Amino acid sequence: SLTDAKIRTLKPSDKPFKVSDSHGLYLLVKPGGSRHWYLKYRISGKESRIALGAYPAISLSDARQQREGIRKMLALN
Amino acid sequence: SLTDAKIRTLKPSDKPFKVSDSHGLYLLVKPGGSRHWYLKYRISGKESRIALGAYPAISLSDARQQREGIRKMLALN
Ligand code: NA
Ligand code: NA
Repeated sequence: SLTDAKIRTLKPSDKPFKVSDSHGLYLLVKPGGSRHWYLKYRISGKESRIALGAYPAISLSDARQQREGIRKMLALN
Repeated sequence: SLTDAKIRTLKPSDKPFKVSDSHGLYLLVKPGGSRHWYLKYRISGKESRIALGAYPAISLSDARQQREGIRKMLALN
């Protein structure tokens, strides 16, 4: 799981990487400095992702709420 | 659009009613006192809704973030 302090301690490296919160939500951190939220989802054997916005404009708390909304929608079905 | 003050000023009446924020999000207020968030959505001519949680456990700000996540998911397609 993430905390804001854990996120802020992260630094861009020489390769993109993801840090997971839970339930499909992750932050993608790129070498150029981008930090962007994504939610991954799987439907009939195919996995895709949707962008939820840049951090810190979208906070960890915000991203989590977006995830909770999306999970309720994905529940169908 | 809603504000928390506008919501708190609402009172249960003798009939259920909805107050809209925007973009499908509304609060359903029932005579027995329930205040619950829903998001309505329309796909190929059919409209349904999903519950997003009880107010005030789910704040207006939270409901809005849930809506923003869901709208990104509905965008497909
Ligand atoms: Na990186
Ligand atoms: Na009412």
